[PDB]
Amino acid sequence: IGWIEFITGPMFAGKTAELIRRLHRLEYADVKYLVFKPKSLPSVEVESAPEILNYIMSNSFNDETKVIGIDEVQFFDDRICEVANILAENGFVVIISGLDKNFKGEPFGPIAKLFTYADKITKLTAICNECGAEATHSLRKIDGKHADYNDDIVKIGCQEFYSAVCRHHHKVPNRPYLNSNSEEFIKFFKNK
Amino acid sequence: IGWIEFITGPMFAGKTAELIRRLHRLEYADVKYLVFKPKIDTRSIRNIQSRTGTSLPSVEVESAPEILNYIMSNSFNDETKVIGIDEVQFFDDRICEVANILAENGFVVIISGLDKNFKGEPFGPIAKLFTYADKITKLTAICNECGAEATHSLRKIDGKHADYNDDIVKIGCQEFYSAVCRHHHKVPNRPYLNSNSEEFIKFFKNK
Amino acid sequence: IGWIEFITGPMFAGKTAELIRRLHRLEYADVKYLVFKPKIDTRSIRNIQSRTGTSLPSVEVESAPEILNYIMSNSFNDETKVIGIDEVQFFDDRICEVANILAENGFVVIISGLDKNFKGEPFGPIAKLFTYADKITKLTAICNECGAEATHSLRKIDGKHADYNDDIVKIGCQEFYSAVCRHHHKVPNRPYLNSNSEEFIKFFKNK
Amino acid sequence: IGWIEFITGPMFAGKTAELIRRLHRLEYADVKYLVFKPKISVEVESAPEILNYIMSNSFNDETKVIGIDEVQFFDDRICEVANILAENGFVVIISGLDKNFKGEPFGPIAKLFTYADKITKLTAICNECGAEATHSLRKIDGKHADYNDDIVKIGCQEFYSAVCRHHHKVPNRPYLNSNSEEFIKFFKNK
Ligand SMILES: Cc1cn([C@H]2C[C@H](O)[C@@H](COP(=O)(O)OP(=O)(O)OP(=O)(O)O)O2)c(=O)[nH]c1=O
Ligand SMILES: Cc1cn([C@H]2C[C@H](O)[C@@H](COP(=O)(O)OP(=O)(O)OP(=O)(O)O)O2)c(=O)[nH]c1=O
Ligand SMILES: Cc1cn([C@H]2C[C@H](O)[C@@H](COP(=O)(O)OP(=O)(O)OP(=O)(O)O)O2)c(=O)[nH]c1=O
Ligand SMILES: Cc1cn([C@H]2C[C@H](O)[C@@H](COP(=O)(O)OP(=O)(O)OP(=O)(O)O)O2)c(=O)[nH]c1=O
Ligand SMILES: [Mg+2]
Ligand SMILES: [Mg+2]
Ligand SMILES: [Zn+2]
Ligand SMILES: [Zn+2]
Ligand SMILES: [Zn+2]
Ligand SMILES: [Zn+2]
Repeated sequence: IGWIEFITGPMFAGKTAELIRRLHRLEYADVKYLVFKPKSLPSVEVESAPEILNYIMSNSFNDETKVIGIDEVQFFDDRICEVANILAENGFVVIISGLDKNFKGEPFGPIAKLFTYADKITKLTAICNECGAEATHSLRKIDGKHADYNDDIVKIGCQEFYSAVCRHHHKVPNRPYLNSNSEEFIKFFKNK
Repeated sequence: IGWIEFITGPMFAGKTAELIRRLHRLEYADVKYLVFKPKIDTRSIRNIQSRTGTSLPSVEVESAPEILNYIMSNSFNDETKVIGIDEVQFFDDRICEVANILAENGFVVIISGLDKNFKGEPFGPIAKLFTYADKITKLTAICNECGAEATHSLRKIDGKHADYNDDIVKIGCQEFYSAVCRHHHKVPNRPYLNSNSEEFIKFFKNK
Repeated sequence: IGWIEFITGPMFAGKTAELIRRLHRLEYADVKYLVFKPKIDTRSIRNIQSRTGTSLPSVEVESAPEILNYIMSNSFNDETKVIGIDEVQFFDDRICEVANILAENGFVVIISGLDKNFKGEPFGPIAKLFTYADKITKLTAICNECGAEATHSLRKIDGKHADYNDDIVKIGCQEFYSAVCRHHHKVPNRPYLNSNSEEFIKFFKNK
Repeated sequence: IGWIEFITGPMFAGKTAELIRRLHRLEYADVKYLVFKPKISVEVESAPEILNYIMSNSFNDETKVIGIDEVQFFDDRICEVANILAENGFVVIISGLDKNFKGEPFGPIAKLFTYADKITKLTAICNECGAEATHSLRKIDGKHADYNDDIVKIGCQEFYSAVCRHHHKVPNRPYLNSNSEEFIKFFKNK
């Protein structure tokens, strides 16, 4: 057997809740699982992706374990993909949870590759703080102002800094354009 | 706008957890909701609960129409956008009309309940709800016997499977019930309403 | 193994295209399938046709049990793993037991059909099928009026909305039928089975 | 409004058929659409030409929906194009392979998953065991094409089949984690 399930979406979408839901199902059938977290739900804390494999090799590991949970994958590096693929190759079901976007609206750490490797994708939505539509993005605010493109990706926090928004209501001051004709197109279309 | 979302599946699937998850989302955007529950026993219950941690307030109601009465009453918050209805299986067919009407009048209605009774047949009014729901989420549990995705609730009294003709309604948890796949759902004395069905099962046991 | 997949939605949603798509997949792995169709729908004769891609042959059958008879007959290829059934809404309740039995005996059964009749009510036996289906795909069309996701089929005779009491079965296409959202589905003389429904609709029209 | 829908999966999964089905729906409501395709529908040499075409006189102003088929052959510039399209009121429906023969992200598609509002990952049927197939497998003379072979190679059943995870095998697959091969050994022990 063996496969990867990916639970994702912006902040305030209930990712962790959904992970917990899926894990709680296993208990009624007495199926053992183990959850990892990068350095509340109960979980082994870990410094880097490879340490997961070492822990499973260690004496701490219960041999009956069928399922491996990984929460907040966005804080790992690319090494997590190979770890998750290998675990799935060797009969483990791996359920993974994390943000798909950083505050810029860009792929958060290694998650982009994870979508490719996941057998099952669940992209959850939050509710837009501005208009109430389905929210796909996390927005960061610093004293009421939309955070700048060049600010730090990693910044731990809650509603003090962050809200969930739709596409339309996600704005990043000073976002660059990689395609020469992009700004031209936006101009062209503001003409109506 | 206005629509119906249906969360369903067997027992031990996390239906209530999923309902709570969707309603919790609304709070971070300050969007108001109201949850209803059919009155099952004598206990007054005022929260639905997910073992995920969260609990949300619920109004108890003795029939589907009372939901509309409550929304017309003074207790109703005008800002309410979303109506949650848990354990719909215990309502009668009147719940469909209620839910449709709510959706027609701009409410988002999120509905949770069992699709099957212990016989593996449509539980109360839920069959029609599938039709009316804009969005269907059929969750699974884990089969107690083989670990496959479970689609069925199985009832056992003193270790023996429930007979087909037992009472549909019987409140309880793992002392009576488990979740199972199709293959591991067996109901002693299951009828066949097709004259050729038994014949076909015979024919196929031959190989 | 064995399971039921249900493809559903209003008219103009691409249900038959999606059924065909799933069966086409099986051919690249050389997995055999067999497709059934009720007789009343005279739009395609002994084949299943999307207004696209291609079409593929199907056996015509008047009632559900005939499906099992055919599988027991000499005409049946023993290699067949998958049974497709299109336009289920025209069968009666016996189709559910047939589909359950097929899944119990190792067949994958892929089923397509309308969830609503023109009244916006459960079409024939489909309501129970939602319960028995392991997997549900409710597809949408595009609303003829507003371009929203369409969930309903609207029937019109000479531009006039069909009355609630008209005949359920009426074969045809865009001459009679369109796809609409909830808000744009209107049926003259729709009854209310709940004593407080019309009261609620009045109360809410007040704002 | 504006959003991205992404249809993906291995070869033989019906991706194009599903794209076509979604496009057909629009015709019954008279909603106009336009489809693009890369130079291996309007044919195009690179992602930005899409935007240029929409700016040109060839473009019908009533167009609400933009279809993009086999995105895997575009470069990363396609993401920015698709995002920009969605920000300016277009519904963009995108179809392509998620994996190259290696079982690794095909061209730009990995970013697309992140940007798509809606993801539909289709499966094919494993040519080997009949399970859900998630991978495209390449064989020449019945041999599993080596990890180091060319990514781009046009063709059909002559070279390619659809397989589940277990039946996807790449000779000489590297391991970027120092403890990987160790772990695979450890578990071979049972
Ligand atoms: C968007 C963003 C979030 N973060 C941080 C802030 C939070 O501490 C953390 C988000 O944790 P999450 O669990 O993803 O946030 P959440 O609890 O609202 O989501 P859920 O309920 O669905 O589980 O990541 C960054 O560091 N940088 C960023 O750009
Ligand atoms: C299957 C079945 C259940 N019941 C009762 C037993 C329980 O009291 C109730 C089931 O409640 P549920 O909330 O569906 O059970 P659950 O908490 O395990 O489900 P979930 O986690 O997915 O939310 O219905 C019957 O009365 N008759 C039946 O045939
Ligand atoms: C709504 C309705 C339809 N019909 C008939 C009209 C058509 O013959 C048939 C609908 O068949 P469908 O195949 O469901 O219509 P369609 O071809 O547009 O479906 P799709 O594109 O999604 O594959 O049902 C009734 O007899 N009574 C009704 O109330
Ligand atoms: C896996 C793989 C495919 N290809 C090529 C071979 C094919 O010509 C093309 C894939 O065919 P497609 O037409 O993109 O997909 P498909 O038609 O087989 O399946 P569907 O019906 O779902 O649309 O891409 C590569 O060039 N490199 C690769 O690594
Ligand atoms: Mg519950
Ligand atoms: Mg059809
Ligand atoms: Zn918004
Ligand atoms: Zn089982
Ligand atoms: Zn409409
Ligand atoms: Zn396989």
